[PDB]
Amino acid sequence: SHMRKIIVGSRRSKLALTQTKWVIEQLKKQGLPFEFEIKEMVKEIEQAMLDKEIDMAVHSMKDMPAVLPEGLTIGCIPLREDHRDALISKNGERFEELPSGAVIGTSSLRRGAQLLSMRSDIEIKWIRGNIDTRLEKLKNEDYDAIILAAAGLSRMGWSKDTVTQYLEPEISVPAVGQGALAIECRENDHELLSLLQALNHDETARAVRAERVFLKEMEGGCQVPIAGYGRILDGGNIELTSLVASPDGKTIYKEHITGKDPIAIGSEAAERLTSQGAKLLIDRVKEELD
Ligand SMILES: *Cc1[nH]c(Cc2[nH]cc(CCC(=O)O)c2CC(=O)O)c(CCC(=O)O)c1CC(=O)O
Repeated sequence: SHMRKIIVGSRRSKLALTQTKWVIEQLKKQGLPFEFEIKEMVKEIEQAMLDKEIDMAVHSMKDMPAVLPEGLTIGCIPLREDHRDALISKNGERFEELPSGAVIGTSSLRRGAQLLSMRSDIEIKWIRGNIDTRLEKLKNEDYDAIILAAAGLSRMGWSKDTVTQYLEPEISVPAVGQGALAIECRENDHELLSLLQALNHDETARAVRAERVFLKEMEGGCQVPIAGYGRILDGGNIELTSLVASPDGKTIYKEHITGKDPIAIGSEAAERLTSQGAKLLIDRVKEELD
C-alpha cells in the first residue's frame, strides 16, 4: 500500500553502505508501514537533510562533528559494535611478538602514540584508505601490520581472516564513539524519531554521550591524540576512561571517572585532564599539523 518512503542518504564505501543497510534492516523488524530507499550521495549529507532531500543518514560516531547544525539531531544510537582497536599483522604476530622495527600502519595519532608508549622499537607509518584498500596496502606495501577498528571488520564479516589481536582498552583506549553509529535526522521529524526509538540502545547512548562531552570540551577530534571510552558498569553507573598522549608516546594523561550523569562525568573528565596539561598538549599538536 501507500506508505511514507524514508530516504536514507549514504556514502558509497562498502562499509558506509553496509552500516546503512544494517540500520534499515533493523528498522524493518518493527514491521511498521514505511518504505526505505538509499540515496547514494558528513557536512554535505547534513545540508541535503536540512533541505529535505534525504530524511536520515547513518554515520560512524567517531566521525561526527561536535556540534550538529541547527535543526538536525542524533535521533538514535543503536547497540554498540565492538569498541576496540584491532591489530592485523601480515605474518600473524601479536603486538608484543612483532619483530623489532616492525612498521605499523595508521594515520591516527591516538593509535600510534599508545603503541609507542608500549614499544619504542616499532615504527608508525601513515596509511589511508577505506578498510579494504588498507588491507591491500598491508599485503602489497612495506607495512608489517595495520590498526583498524574491530567494528568495521566485523560489519563486513572480515574479522575471522584478519584480526591478529583485539586490543583491550587498557592498552589502546578507543576513539570516542568507536563502534557506535549516529543515526541523524531532522529534529522536527517526529514520525521518524518515533520509529528510531525502538532501535536506540540507552546504555550505549549514555556511554557515548559522556565520551562526546569530554571530546567537545577538550576540542578533540580525529587529528588529535585523544581517546575516550565509556561503558555501563553492572551497578548501572557510567565509567569513562579518558586519555591524551603526546605523539611520541612519552607523556600519557589517563583518568577514570564513574558517575550517573554523562554530561557531569564528561565535563569533569575534561577539567581534570586540562588541569593536568592535556589541553596545552592538544593545542601544541594542532600548531604543528597542516
Ligand atoms: C576519527 C577517525 N576516523 C577514522 C577513520 C574511521 N572512521 C570510522 C571508521 C570505522 C570504525 C567505526 O565505525 O568506528 C574508521 C576506520 C578505522 O578506524 O578502522 C580514524 C582512523 C584513522 C587511522 O587509523 O588512520 C579516526 C581517528 C582515530 O581512530 O583515532
